[PDB]
Amino acid sequence: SVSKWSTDEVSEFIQSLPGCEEHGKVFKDEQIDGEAFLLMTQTDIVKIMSIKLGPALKIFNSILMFKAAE
Repeated sequence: SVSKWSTDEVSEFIQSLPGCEEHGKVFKDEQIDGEAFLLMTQTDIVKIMSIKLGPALKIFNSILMFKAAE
């Protein structure tokens, strides 16, 4: 599941979200593997990763759904 995703697997997933293709690199650069991905907050995405609210909302909502699947 998401918790075992590699750093490449998270970056690929983020690029698969609509309007989020540009953000694969920053996630890979910050070494966001699946375990770290599920710990992220919205503020982490918006402020620390410098991602706009639109794509941040799609990313964060995905985190929330994947955590809810555990």
